[PDB]
Amino acid sequence: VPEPEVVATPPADAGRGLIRVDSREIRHYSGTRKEPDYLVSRDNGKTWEMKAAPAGYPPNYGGIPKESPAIVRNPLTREFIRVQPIGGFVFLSRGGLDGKWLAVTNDGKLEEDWKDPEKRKNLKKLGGIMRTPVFVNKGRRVIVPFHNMGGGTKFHISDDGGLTWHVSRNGVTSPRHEARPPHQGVRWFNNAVEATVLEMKDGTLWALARTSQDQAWQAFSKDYGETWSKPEPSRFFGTLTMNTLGRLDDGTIVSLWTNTMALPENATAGNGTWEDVFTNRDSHHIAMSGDEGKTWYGFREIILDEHRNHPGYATLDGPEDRGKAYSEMVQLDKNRILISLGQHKNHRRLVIVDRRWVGAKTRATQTGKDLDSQWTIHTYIPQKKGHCSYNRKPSAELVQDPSGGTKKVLQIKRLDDPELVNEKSNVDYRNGGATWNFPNGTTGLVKFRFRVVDGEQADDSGLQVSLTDRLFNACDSTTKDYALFTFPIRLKPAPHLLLGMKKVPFTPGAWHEISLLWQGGQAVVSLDGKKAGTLKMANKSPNGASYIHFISTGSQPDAGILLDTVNARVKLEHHHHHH
Ligand SMILES: [Cl-]
Ligand SMILES: [Cl-]
Ligand SMILES: [Cl-]
Ligand SMILES: [Cl-]
Ligand SMILES: [Cl-]
Ligand SMILES: [Cl-]
Ligand SMILES: [Cl-]
Ligand SMILES: [Cl-]
Ligand code: NI
Repeated sequence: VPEPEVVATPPADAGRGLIRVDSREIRHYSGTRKEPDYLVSRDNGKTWEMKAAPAGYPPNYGGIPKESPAIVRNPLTREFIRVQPIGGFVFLSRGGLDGKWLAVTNDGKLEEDWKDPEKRKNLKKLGGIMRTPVFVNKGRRVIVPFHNMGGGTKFHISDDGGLTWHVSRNGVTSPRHEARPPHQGVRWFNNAVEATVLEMKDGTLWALARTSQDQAWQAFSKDYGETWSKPEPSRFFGTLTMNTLGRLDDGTIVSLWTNTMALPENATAGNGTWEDVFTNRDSHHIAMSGDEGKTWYGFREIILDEHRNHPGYATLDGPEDRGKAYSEMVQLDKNRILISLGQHKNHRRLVIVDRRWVGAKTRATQTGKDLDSQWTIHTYIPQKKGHCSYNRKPSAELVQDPSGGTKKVLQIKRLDDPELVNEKSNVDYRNGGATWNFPNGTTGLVKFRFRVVDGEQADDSGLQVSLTDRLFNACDSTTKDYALFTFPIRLKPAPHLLLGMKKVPFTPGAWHEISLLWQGGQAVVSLDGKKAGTLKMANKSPNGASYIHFISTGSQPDAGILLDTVNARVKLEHHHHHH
């Protein structure tokens, strides 16, 4: 079934401003400080061009250049409410997007003459950084998540379509990060910020928020957002990146997020006041649920960042956030969803995704054919660039298959590259590696094909092979510490698999296939079609395995290994009562 298709670049960072006008027209508004404009599609999301908004559509009095205001349709009136990411006013439409707009006053009236700066002084100003207005309780209430970076998320609530407002009694919070190993310092503290909210079929609200932890945190409301439960970790991995929840016409829930694990903090990292560097925003993922979140499927990469391997990744526009974080979605038909995602004009995209692809149970790859589109292989030059970035290099390269043919295969080794080391930071990204996504499974079978490079190897040369539940950097040697299953291929004294205690030898100068068949807390490992050993689960997962990760283990420059094919098949383990 159709792979994700890039169709355009939105005129603002993703997360706000994407709105369906009618069955064929979809718009994405902008944060422009000049005359308002939007990107528009008149063929239900296929093709796009820029267009000026009419003079009755208000300028961005608040907000910022890189982000659109949020624009949300009131399901009862079919008019719209607009709020900014930060600052500005509350506008309500009369006659749709190209109709008359009115601004909400502090006393709960409507101002037609909002172009008058004096009259703008008695307009309602909702505080905090805001995300997306959401209509709940059969359209009778609208709530807007807002946060303070240190204080957490609460909700602006209106029961009269946006004329008058109050604040929730509480909201969502999440704990500070602790600099335990392998961290050498503290992650930027964000207290459950940038929430997305979904109304469940029974009326409960689910809030999912960005944190300093390894995963998003969540809380629930039984009173349409007045009060919220004690916050807890969610199942959606990711740190200092953003979540979006939505619902399709048939009731299926969609979760969009950046399913990554950042590199551990380095010795230069602070105490939570400010971040160091982002090493975790070069992907976006999708999962779906047909049973109000009791079970999930997919956890598929929508896209990898095209610039991820580039030594000039941050070189231009140093202060501006970039990558594939943030998203907003609009259903296009029964099977297809339009997603705006990412940050920075060179990185943000509009992508169409098919739910039947989300529900697929197999995937296969060959490094030489598929590196650019499907493989994460970047390492970082650990020298801070711009506000919070690192420039990159590919950590592995393609070489000729020594067997002959046209096949190109990926050489994964310990690099000799001083640019990948920072002694003061106390980090060393010279171990090359590679990681690849597949549909999530609590049970499955993954096979890969590898060969020892005919060259000098160090005493600890080899490959650590891990099944994981999010995308770990190619150069992250700590992946094995978070892995669901992990084991080393060791090259010295002679080549062998270490499967706990058991050494399983294999020949140099030849291709070998390894299989990993996992189910529950065990994986059976096979070598060239013969059972070789068993691995105990190293870490539990709320979801299952959706990545395989391969990283070199050598501590001195070496020749390493070659990686050819990978394939995966996972199974549905259906709900039943025999437990
Ligand atoms: Cl303002
Ligand atoms: Cl505004
Ligand atoms: Cl409020
Ligand atoms: Cl302790
Ligand atoms: Cl849930
Ligand atoms: Cl590339
Ligand atoms: Cl550079
Ligand atoms: Cl910034
Ligand atoms: Ni910053």
